[PDB]
Amino acid sequence: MKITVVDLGNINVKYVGENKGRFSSKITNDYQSYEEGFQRVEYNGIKTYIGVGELSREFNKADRDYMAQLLYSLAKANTADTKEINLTLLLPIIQMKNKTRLIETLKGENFKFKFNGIDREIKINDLMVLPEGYASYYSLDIENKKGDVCILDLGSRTINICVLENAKIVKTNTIKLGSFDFYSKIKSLENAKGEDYIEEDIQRLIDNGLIKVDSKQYIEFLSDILNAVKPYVNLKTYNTIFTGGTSLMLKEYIEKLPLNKFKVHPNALTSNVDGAMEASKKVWN
Amino acid sequence: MKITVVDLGNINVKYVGENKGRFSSKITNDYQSYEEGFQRVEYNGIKTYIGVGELSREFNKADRDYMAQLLYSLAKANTADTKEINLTLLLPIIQMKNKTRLIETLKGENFKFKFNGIDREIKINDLMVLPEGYASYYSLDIENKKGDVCILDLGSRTINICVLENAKIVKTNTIKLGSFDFYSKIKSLENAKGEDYIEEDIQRLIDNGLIKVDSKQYIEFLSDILNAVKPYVNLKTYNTIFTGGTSLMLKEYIEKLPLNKFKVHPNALTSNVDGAMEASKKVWN
Amino acid sequence: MKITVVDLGNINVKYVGENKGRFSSKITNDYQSYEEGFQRVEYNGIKTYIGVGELSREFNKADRDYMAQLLYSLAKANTADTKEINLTLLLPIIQMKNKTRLIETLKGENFKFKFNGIDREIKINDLMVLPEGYASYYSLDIENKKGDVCILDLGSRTINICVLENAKIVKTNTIKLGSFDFYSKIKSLENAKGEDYIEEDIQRLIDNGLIKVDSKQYIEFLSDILNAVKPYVNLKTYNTIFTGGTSLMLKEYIEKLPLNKFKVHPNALTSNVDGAMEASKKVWN
Amino acid sequence: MKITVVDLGNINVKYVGENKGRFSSKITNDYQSYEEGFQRVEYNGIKTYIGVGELSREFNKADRDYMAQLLYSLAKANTADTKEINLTLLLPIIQMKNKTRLIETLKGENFKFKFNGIDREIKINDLMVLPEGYASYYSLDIENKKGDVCILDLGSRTINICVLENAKIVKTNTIKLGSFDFYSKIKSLENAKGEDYIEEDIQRLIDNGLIKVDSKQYIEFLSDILNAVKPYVNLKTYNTIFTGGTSLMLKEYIEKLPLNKFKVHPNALTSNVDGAMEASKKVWN
Amino acid sequence: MKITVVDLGNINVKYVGENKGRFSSKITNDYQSYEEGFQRVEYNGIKTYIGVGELSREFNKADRDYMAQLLYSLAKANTADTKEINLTLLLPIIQMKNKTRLIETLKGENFKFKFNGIDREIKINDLMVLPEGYASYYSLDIENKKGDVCILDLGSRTINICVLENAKIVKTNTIKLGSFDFYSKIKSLENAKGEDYIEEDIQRLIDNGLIKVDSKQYIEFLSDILNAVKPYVNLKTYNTIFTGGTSLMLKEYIEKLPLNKFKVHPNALTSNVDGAMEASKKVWN
Ligand SMILES: Nc1nc2c(ncn2[C@@H]2O[C@H](COP(=O)(O)OP(=O)(O)OP(=O)(O)O)[C@@H](O)[C@H]2O)c(=O)[nH]1
Ligand SMILES: Nc1nc2c(ncn2[C@@H]2O[C@H](COP(=O)(O)OP(=O)(O)OP(=O)(O)O)[C@@H](O)[C@H]2O)c(=O)[nH]1
Ligand SMILES: Nc1nc2c(ncn2[C@@H]2O[C@H](COP(=O)(O)OP(=O)(O)OP(=O)(O)O)[C@@H](O)[C@H]2O)c(=O)[nH]1
Ligand SMILES: Nc1nc2c(ncn2[C@@H]2O[C@H](COP(=O)(O)OP(=O)(O)OP(=O)(O)O)[C@@H](O)[C@H]2O)c(=O)[nH]1
Ligand SMILES: Nc1nc2c(ncn2[C@@H]2O[C@H](COP(=O)(O)OP(=O)(O)OP(=O)(O)O)[C@@H](O)[C@H]2O)c(=O)[nH]1
Repeated sequence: MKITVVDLGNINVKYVGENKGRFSSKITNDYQSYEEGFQRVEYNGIKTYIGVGELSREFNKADRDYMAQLLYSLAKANTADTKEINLTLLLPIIQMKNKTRLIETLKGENFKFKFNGIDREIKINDLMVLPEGYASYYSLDIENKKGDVCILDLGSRTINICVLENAKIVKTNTIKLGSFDFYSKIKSLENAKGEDYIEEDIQRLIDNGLIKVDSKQYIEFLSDILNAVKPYVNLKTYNTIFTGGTSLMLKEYIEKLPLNKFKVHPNALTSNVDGAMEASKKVWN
Repeated sequence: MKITVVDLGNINVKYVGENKGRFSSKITNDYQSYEEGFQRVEYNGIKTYIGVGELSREFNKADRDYMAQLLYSLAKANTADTKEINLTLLLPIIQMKNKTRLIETLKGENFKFKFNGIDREIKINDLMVLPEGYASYYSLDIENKKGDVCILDLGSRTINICVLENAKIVKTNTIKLGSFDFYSKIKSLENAKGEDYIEEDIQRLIDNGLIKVDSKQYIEFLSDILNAVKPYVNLKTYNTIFTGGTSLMLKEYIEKLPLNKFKVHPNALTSNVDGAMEASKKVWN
Repeated sequence: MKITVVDLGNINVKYVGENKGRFSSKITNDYQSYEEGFQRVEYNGIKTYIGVGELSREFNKADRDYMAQLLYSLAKANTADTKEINLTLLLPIIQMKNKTRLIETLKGENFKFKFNGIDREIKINDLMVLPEGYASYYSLDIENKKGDVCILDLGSRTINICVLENAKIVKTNTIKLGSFDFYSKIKSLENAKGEDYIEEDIQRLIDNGLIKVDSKQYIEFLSDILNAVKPYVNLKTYNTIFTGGTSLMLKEYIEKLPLNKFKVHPNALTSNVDGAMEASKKVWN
Repeated sequence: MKITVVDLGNINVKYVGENKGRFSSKITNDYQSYEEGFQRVEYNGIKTYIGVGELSREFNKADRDYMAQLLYSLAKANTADTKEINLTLLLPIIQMKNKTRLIETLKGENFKFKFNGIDREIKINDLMVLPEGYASYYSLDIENKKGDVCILDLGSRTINICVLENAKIVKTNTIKLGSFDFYSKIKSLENAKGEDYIEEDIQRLIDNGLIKVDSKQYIEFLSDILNAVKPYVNLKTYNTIFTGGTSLMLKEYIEKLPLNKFKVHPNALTSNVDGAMEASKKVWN
Repeated sequence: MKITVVDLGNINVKYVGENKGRFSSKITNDYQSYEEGFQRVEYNGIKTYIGVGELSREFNKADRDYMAQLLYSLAKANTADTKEINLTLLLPIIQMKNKTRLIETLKGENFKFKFNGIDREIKINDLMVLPEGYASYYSLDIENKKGDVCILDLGSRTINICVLENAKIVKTNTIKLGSFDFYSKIKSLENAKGEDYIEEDIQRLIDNGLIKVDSKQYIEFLSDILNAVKPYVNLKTYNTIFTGGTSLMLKEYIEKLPLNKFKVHPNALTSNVDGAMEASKKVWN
């Protein structure tokens, strides 16, 4: 019956199933006093509280206590009393160097937890994993897949690039770059003011406008990434579909690019799962 | 029907219900001669007289004979012949490590007393507890909750800090510091004069002016607390709402701070209960 | 209509009503020959003669045949043909451990007597009792009650201490010490001369100067009492109002004290009743 | 040469030196007629008679005319013609807030008296003070000090608690509770019979059996104290050595407790001084 | 002249200088009555008592009142009248994110204190800081540094890992894991018995044997940590030198491991400072 996609993302984690949505990738298993005021889950001796704590730009998100979080995300797309579901997962392209163990450490198994006191264990019917960013391919319609295209997922730490022909990949790339390197470059001198701010809290302070950043620096980042991608791809060729949340940093300037064929996908951040679902049906149905 | 908040505070206890107000947290069950000249209550073998005696900076205010006092406070916000009320209580953030027992030692139970000869037992409809200092959150209007803020309760022994985003907490802290450590630092040398005075009676002697204290020492305390809070919070960020009575020590200098967005809440001392009441309705109504 | 205060004092008893004054607390129901030359009253089989006899420093002045005396005192403040009056009484702080019975043994009752042949019984409208020494509080004006003060009744056997804030008590104490312990300490060696004199007749012999006492011994007593009171009160704080007759032993040296704010109340001996009357009106009016 | 411990206790005072023993803590300097029939001592204008009078549950036993008594106790452990001895004293844990003055008001000084006409002044070689209740520690043998223990002095007004590891303290506590609060709770209704009896004379009437008390009320007191001590100590841990005279109220039920390791020390009342003596040697020898 | 290493450790703090040793990291500036019975120091308004109180697993040990403690530790390795010494300090690897301020808040400065009344201020000649755990490197002899090795400091909250080639680091890691997570996992169900015990007091109760723990659970913890470390290091490679006190939890099973080359360093707990001293000489000499 039931199908689910959980995408682990860069800044957020992502659930779609009986319910849809996402939430922050931040994790705390560090100090904890007010159990009742925070989302919480305990499993196999790991007690974690969801959407707050430490994130520290680390690799191995698929091994460092994300389990709880992942389970939580599945509970988000699922009901509070679920026991069996079929699983589509995703990981960024490069990180797939860790697929195997994960799969057999999860495949068709049941896992416990305490979350918020609901405290139930859930079995999974089957796991099938896709490259994060790539799955947007299937969300594409033949309106552009009939021609060569470029799935271009601007994630906050990353840019994942899938250069595709009609009904097939042509090339792939991924460079750990994105809005964080911009935040850090901006902080290299804005924090040198004598101010205590970081790339982690920066986006909030621009959201409220307590501090602001020049647009031409956004343009500098755009130019840098364009220069980086030139050797592999001719962006004018391979009509480019921008996905991920970092595309929403810059849609305003991306639309201003001199390129011939491109577009920031509506709900660009969530498009990849939208295609991962075409794939999900193609397996289960 | 009826709702009540009793906040146990640092120096005072706090009642709001059929009646509103507060009174000193001082307790005597030590010598007692003139029963008629003091507020008095006896319950379960504990005879206590209200607003005078020993306070001694002790933890466990929620276990050391405060019962009588607490009951008294409820009688203050209530009529003299009450028998059933619904209870919202509060405790400082850290002290919640003692919630559980208290709740089930009180939940939906009836308790006796002798107070001043009125000598009635009263049932409670339900208890629901909030972190003291945090509840000011709800007293906030969207005029500032729409932006990230910092509930900053300067209590006499404590500073409780709740760093909040729009409609949610971001971080929390609490350091047992306040006007008492200032009194003690001042007494470390002013009492070294060869004078018999203490942090307990000091505030009275400055109220009458029998002895006075330099303002720059208030500024030293302000600088010390600001240095203490720096690692967690950027005070310029998270527009700071000062609450509690110790904020009334220093409003005159707090307004002089170089911060961008801040304010000493009107009735800052009582704001936390004012929000605890938004919460009270959100449960009962 | 009518109000009366009878204060039982240490050495004297005290009447104010239709008439004002006081007289010695000495009692004789021991030998009696010349009925006509002494004040006399018989009631309920107790025949007593007023202002002479035995006093012997005994407690329970409110149970040992003072009745006659008390009645006499009421007759002093009253007319010789009185039948109904409203009663304010007073007892020293500690002695209130005996209030209850007295009250209901007197409340709203009529009592007979023979005094000097006038031999009438009188009803009392109501009794209301105050701590002797404390009532001086009400005789105070806002000129000093606006600040923290100390009602300090030096009675001959006692020092009663009421430490007050604005419009309320802060602490209380009472130590059975006074000019008698000075007389006894002086007699411990002056009577050791081989001389037949006692603390009872001593004050007369210094009044006529037949024997005299060094002032520095008065100062020794002052220093001793000051050392005794130190743990409870900072005399420089709580502006001290001296009351009672033993304050008139030492006014000359009390004015010489190094204290910041103090005063021997004019008519210090009678001030306590002067305030007991503010209280009397506050009940009856 | 000579060593002495005088322990001031709750109900009794305690002397060990050239002689050993104890006697009641009751004091009278109030009326006195038959000098010859009572133990008596006069010093510095204070005339007192030993083991009878007023006790009134008051703090400051180390300032309120105990001097005479204390001297008497030293005379008890000493000969009738002593002039120089070395002093170990003790006070309850909390009361040590008064150490300093006492020490320098006594240290290496000579003090007079009249006692019973022996009327000699005695010098003291040195004072060294220990927490009453704690000194039982040293009376312990390595048979249990090798393991963590709990010196548990049940004094009549108090329970003093010293939680110790091997050769060191771990925690301490003291709550003014004991057999008096039981007497008062029992009197709250047994005296409400319409009977004239008090906690002061109660123990005698149960000693002669003129009135008796249910054992289950002893058990109620035991349960109350056990509930009180739970937050600090796990009684099963820290093998508990009961000391003081109130432990002799209940040894019969203490032995019935479900605890794993505990014992009422033989001569439990006097054990603390027995250890204070190990300490005494460790100073003098 | 003089050199000192103070290592702040996980459970203890560590001093070597004119004197050597360590003591508990526990801190109390909370209630304090018996000043004389506890180690004590006051500096800049902070009064602290050493080796007892609150520890609460908190970060920022290098900012939360450890100053006093740190000073105390220096006094431990130093004489009681020291005024100038050269400083080598250490902090855990991760915590170095706080180096800078500490250094310049201490570098070449003089600091006061009251400790136990010795109450002297001491200057420091220079500070130089090393990663705790890493310094064991220098304590190594060429007998194993000639080959690739792994400094493996099992601290109670932590495992610090320094993977080294000949005369140089190859990689580093640190995971906040250790005997505490074992205590907490054991308490998750052993305290669920209905028993009042915690990870803080657990080790004592196993030291005295009042409660005991299965060895296979130690083996479970060992297996968990080994699984955790696999991605970074091949333990068979990089001959592993176990250091810290948590290595002394398990030496008995560590020796049983199937590894080819490893050893629990003699005085494993103190080895890191032993190498920090090779470094100390390499600076000063
Ligand atoms: N301006 C704007 N930025 C957004 C929005 N949603 C997400 N983002 C940005 O997305 C960035 C986070 O990384 P992403 O670009 O989303 O990369 P990702 O792999 O999709 O990571 P996930 O968000 O977890 O799916 C942050 O810089 C966000 O500010 C949005 O609605 N508006
Ligand atoms: N100057 C001034 N200080 C006040 C006033 N009201 C309360 N305070 C101060 O408040 C301090 C007591 O602790 P609080 O700051 O009130 O902390 P709290 O947790 O709110 O404790 P509670 O007063 O019981 O609610 C004392 O130092 C008081 O002087 C006021 O109206 N004026
Ligand atoms: N020198 C002097 N002493 C007075 C005078 N009036 C009363 N006394 C003293 O008062 C002492 C008696 O005890 P009080 O001090 O009056 O104590 P009290 O509780 O007020 O007792 P009462 O006199 O009955 O009201 C005696 O030592 C008197 O000498 C006075 O006018 N001059
Ligand atoms: N049943 C019984 N009770 C005793 C005995 N000796 C002392 N007590 C009790 O001890 C209580 C008095 O207080 P304690 O428990 O002795 O406390 P303390 O601090 O040791 O006071 P001291 O007796 O002066 O040393 C009273 O309730 C006595 O009844 C005894 O031999 N038998
Ligand atoms: N069994 C045993 N354990 C020890 C010994 N010494 C220290 N420990 C353990 O060490 C642990 C505390 O943390 P450590 O492993 O020492 O970590 P650390 O960073 O070295 O902290 P410090 O002890 O302060 O140096 C506790 O679990 C102790 O039981 C010992 O001699 N025997």
